[PDB]
Amino acid sequence: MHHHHHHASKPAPSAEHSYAEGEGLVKVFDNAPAEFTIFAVDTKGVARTDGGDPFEVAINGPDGLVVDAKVTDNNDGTYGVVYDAPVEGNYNVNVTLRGNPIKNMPIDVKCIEG
Repeated sequence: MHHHHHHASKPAPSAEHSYAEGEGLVKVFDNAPAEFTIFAVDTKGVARTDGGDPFEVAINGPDGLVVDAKVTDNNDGTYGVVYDAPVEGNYNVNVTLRGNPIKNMPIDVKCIEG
């Protein structure tokens, strides 16, 4: 298994070295919850070799719709995220890594009340 906890220390994810992808960064709905994936590297260019780094996918919708998209480790150097949209409108997404910011953010994603 490539992703494994060998030892009691961990390298850190980085701004050049974490990037995310899928349906939950294109289109999101009411009764269809949406999903996408965090693709993390510390620095060593190969995927992250062990899990449970801390992340945040904190998002604003129109006015009062302050949301965070829930993160779960896949155990392979990636993370599934999920979130859902009450509204015809737009979500505004910011990701963060041990509560420290990164490149290419915030970004935007169409919400529809399906």
